[PDB]
Amino acid sequence: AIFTHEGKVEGVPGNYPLTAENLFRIGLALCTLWILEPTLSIPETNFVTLALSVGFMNAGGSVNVGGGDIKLFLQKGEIYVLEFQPLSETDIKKLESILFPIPKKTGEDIGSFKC
Amino acid sequence: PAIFTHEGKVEGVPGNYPLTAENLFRIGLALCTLWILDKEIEEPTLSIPETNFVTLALSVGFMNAGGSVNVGKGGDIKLFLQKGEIYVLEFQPLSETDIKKLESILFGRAPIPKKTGEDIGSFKC
Repeated sequence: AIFTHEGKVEGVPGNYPLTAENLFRIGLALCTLWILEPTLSIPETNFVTLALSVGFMNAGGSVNVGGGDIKLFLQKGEIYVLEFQPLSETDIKKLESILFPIPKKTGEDIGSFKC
Repeated sequence: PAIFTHEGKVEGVPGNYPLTAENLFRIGLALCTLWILDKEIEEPTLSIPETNFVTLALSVGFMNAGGSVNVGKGGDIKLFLQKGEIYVLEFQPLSETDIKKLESILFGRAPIPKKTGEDIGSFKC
């Protein structure tokens, strides 16, 4: 599954649910969930946070590292454990319904990224 | 089966093929793969000029194949980007024979191997 019962998305970077494709869609849906521009704050730049960022931007949201509408907490250990704030069990259900064709923006409608 | 213009560049509207997130991911994956296999550089590096949807989508693919990226300069391969309505991507060093090799990988039905875990590259702002 994408989200644990505790409400987190975890795994080994590169393996589902942390594939570039799925992380990209998680990001698309997160921005969409907030629109239906939004801003995501990530703690660091790595494969996982960046794949999530590209999707968030593709949907018209902007991301920064240092904090906006949604903030990502990440703990890198045996596995990666991601937590979004704020995201209730309701937000998570809304998300799950979107992920399971999420529209995308193009050209200048695409969000930005700031280191 | 090609994306490079007769001028040795890739052009398009961000979000529209060949500049979709999916395709850019694949371009990044293929570029890194080309450097590891053809140039025999085990951990190639890509330098991007700035951070936006196109350069980052490209970076994710590059890292997924085992390469590392930095914003600035110094890498084995460096990206030159012209923005605007139609983005224009140029890589250096990328010869015409390199472009053919790259496209062969991009349009090939053969899967482009992906690395995982500790083997995925890093990103430096």
